Amino acid sequence: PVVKINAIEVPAGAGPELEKRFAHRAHAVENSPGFLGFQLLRPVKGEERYFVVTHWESDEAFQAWANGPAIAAHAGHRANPVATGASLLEFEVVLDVGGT
Amino acid sequence: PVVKINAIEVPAGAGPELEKRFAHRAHAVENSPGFLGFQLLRPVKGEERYFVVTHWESDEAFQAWANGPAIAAHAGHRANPVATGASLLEFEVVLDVGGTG
Ligand code: HEM
Ligand code: HEM
Ligand SMILES: [C-]#N
Ligand SMILES: [C-]#N
Repeated sequence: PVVKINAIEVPAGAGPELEKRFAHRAHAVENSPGFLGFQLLRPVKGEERYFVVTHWESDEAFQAWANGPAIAAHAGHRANPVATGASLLEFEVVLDVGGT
Repeated sequence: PVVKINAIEVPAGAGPELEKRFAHRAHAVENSPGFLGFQLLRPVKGEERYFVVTHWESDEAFQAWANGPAIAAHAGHRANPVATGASLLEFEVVLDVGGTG
């Protein structure tokens, strides 16, 4: 599996609004082939960006989503997005261990 | 829940050895109170650091682990650690949503 993190930059104090929008649009990625889920992570220390941690069965499944479905998923709402920037951080899962 | 990511810097070519050592000690933190699990993430694009993504029921549970058990968990092995640096990135989980798979 792979992990693709969108690290989002938002103005100071814009956090609550960003979170609000994600919550409202939490289910935009439903039904996507190869999608394993995502977390929205609020920064507390060591980072100032929100991490949108998305999980996929393969890089192929992610690239398929990015090439259309993601664009549709981000369309159709309130103008003026909150983010001032974003960086895509891409990983392969080496280990995945549960807490026993 | 909270997420604590240890972002590890390793020399070129040091990847496999780091991964090896994590695999060997993967189950040292397994029964820690409040520990929900972890992933070791190998960078492919946009980052050069390994991300060690650890999940905890609370900041309190993580802090208890760090103040002793974590030190114990990292002790007693190869006299030459691989990493050249590390930064702890700390988050609160706002949303956690499942998928198709
Ligand atoms: C994993 C790869 C992803 C990429 C590369 C990506 C891309 C982006 C980018 C560039 C932005 C800033 C510009 C904009 O707001 O349109 C953004 C914001 C946003 N994205 Fe994503 N996204 C990803 C995942 C997700 C997922 C999984 C969701 C929701 C389930 C999501 C929902 C949102 C929302 C709600 C915003 C803020 C929109 C606003 O401020 O009005 N994104 N995304
Ligand atoms: C937020 C959680 C964690 C923090 C702050 C942390 C701290 C550190 C630091 C500072 C290093 C670099 C110095 C060293 O090699 O000892 C390191 C490396 C390492 N950590 Fe962690 N750690 C965390 C989670 C974990 C977990 C969950 C595991 C295993 C299940 C783990 C296993 C290892 C291993 C195998 C190394 C490399 C040791 C070597 O190269 O010889 N760490 N950790
Ligand atoms: C979505 N970021
Ligand atoms: C462990 N980092």
